Amino acid sequence: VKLTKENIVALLTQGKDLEFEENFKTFCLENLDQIKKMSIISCLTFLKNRQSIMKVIKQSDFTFGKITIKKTSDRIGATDTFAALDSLIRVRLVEETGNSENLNTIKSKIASHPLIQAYGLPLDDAKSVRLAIMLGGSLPLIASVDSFEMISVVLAIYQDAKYKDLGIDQKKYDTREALGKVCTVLKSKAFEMNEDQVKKGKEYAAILSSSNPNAKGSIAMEHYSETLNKFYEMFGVKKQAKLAELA
Amino acid sequence: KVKLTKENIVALLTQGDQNLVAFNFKTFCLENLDQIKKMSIISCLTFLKNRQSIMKVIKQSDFTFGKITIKKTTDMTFAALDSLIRVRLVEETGNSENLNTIKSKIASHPLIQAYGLPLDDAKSVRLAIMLGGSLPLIASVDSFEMISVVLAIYQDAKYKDLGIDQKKYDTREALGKVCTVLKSKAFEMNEDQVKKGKEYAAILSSSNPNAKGSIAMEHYSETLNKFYEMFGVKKQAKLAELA
Amino acid sequence: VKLTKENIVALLTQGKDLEFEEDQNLVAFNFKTFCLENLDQIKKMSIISCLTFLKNRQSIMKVIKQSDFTFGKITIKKTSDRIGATDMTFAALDSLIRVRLVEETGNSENLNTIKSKIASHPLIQAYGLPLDDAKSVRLAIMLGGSLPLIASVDSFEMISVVLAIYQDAKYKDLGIDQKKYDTREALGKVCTVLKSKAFEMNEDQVKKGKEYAAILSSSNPNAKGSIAMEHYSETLNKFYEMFGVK
Repeated sequence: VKLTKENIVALLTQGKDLEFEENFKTFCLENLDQIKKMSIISCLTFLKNRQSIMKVIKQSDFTFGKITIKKTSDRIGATDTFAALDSLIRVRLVEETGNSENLNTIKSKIASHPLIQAYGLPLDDAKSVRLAIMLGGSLPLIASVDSFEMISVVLAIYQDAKYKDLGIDQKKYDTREALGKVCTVLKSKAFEMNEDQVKKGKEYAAILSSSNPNAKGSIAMEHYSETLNKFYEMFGVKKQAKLAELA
Repeated sequence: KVKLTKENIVALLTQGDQNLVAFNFKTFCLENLDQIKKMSIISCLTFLKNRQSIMKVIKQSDFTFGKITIKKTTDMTFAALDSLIRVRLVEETGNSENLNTIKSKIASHPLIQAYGLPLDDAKSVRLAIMLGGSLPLIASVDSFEMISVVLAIYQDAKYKDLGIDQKKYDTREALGKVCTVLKSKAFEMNEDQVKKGKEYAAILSSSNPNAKGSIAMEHYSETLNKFYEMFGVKKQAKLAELA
Repeated sequence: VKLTKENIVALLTQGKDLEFEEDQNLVAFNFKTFCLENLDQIKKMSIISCLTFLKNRQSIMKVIKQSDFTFGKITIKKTSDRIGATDMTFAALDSLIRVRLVEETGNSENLNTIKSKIASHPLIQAYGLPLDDAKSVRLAIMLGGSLPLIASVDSFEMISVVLAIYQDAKYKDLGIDQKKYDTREALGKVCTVLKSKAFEMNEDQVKKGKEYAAILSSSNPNAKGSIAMEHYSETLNKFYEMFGVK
């Protein structure tokens, strides 16, 4: 039986039994080469200013070239998100890291990026710069492009594992949900994490562990520290005295 | 509504029902129970299975079937119809062949799979009928107080294992409503009622809820755990002292 | 190169290197600025409007899913009908309201009009807050507000951080759920906003803070409600035990 307006009336007023009836890799391979017309510095300008660029794009229907992104973020399809354009640039920026001249340009320009400093990410090798490009991106979209699986999950795991030091508001961004949506993507394209795939992942994870996040909250608390406890004391909570070095 | 007469209301010093709905859902039942006892068991299950798809079809047009007419686009009429369909279905779990066909049909339902609810005896199939239901309205019906409050507690306990998003469904708010409804009836949680709920609660604990999200978060378990180790996330802790 | 909209066509199209300028990092947030631009626009409507706005803020949080909502000039877009740009969804407007309400407590006409009306707020009763002086009434306006946003505004630093310390110290006696409001996170946020403006807690600012803190310790938080939950609470928790809670 078809799910129709005048069939719901039948289901509720009769005695007879009724039942009823029930991308990015494709978007990449087709728009991947329009992004290549941009400059590599222009790309990092986009990443650096993604928030303030998304500001002016989502006020009218924005057409650049022949490619159009509507005034709304209407239900995402196969010719329209704003985030699909962001993940495209990151993909193209990751490709340019095997280009030794451009790897030097990204490694130099992205050190002044905000997330790269906030994460305290050490930019040295080619793999660390890719991580810089991946920061603040839509990990489920990026993970659906080939070889972009391991970098997206290791970053998802890391974002979840140190989200307090990274200023990640779990109401604005559920990290475990994001990690979950990436594992669905990896399993959706039938991706096996063999030893060769796990080794590359361990490389990406070695760089993120060696990071020294500079954030942010628990550090600013300490500054104001010796007088915050003057108010904790007033409220019946005795904060521990913080230890001396050893030494 | 309207949007512009809510600023009138706040410019007016005025603010924007729970104790009544038990009494007003009892009215709804009395007038419409006959019409719902007239549809088939298979139809009643198809409503439950398809509830939201059914909801979006009606929603933007006025919809009349027999006596009831559900207005357009909070209206708690579709919730009352949904609840009374559930209440009829639960009452049919006394007839052993009705229970059979319900058990064999509701096992194909998503939420039953999602909750991982094991379905065997009649008490378990009733809770299968309850899943996803507007718990306050059903609590107002006699003999349903224990089953609605205990499920509301299970939905608050394992709220993440059941994929419940608190932005959409506040679990403790729901349980507070269910308790307010029960108190409105002066219902007593005597020891007999507590045990009736205990058998219910025992069945709910044997459930194996996967999140129909990505079980794949465990399909990649061993390796996902590998990376968690490196960042400082792992196994359990102490106490050594107590042995 | 300056951020227009066509310079973003030019950024996405023409292959020359481009970088942006005005607001040298194309500014992000600053509720302190948003405050300073909309204060007089909010002052041009009644105190009773803003107070009732605050009392019904839970009801209005449900409204912004039905439709948009405009207060003075300030429209909050519907939840997923449009995007999360500088909206900000409620938290900016809500906190802006309280700034205005605190901003009108210097004069005694409106000071005691607030006390008369905010004394009925269930949150003020939930905390068990006295209302004997003007600073207490200021704490009343702040209860349940976005403290990090309000702290950026000049001289709300002490009342924001003291209240944030209070909420974390006695979060169980306020019935605060850490799973939906990380009390320690919010305190860390307020200190973050405070340090970014290099604000100093001198002996004058700390003496102000202990006055607010004096008002707060002599409060009697009743973290219950209603009878229904409390009445069945004894039997209820024995079910919670079966699922393994606590």
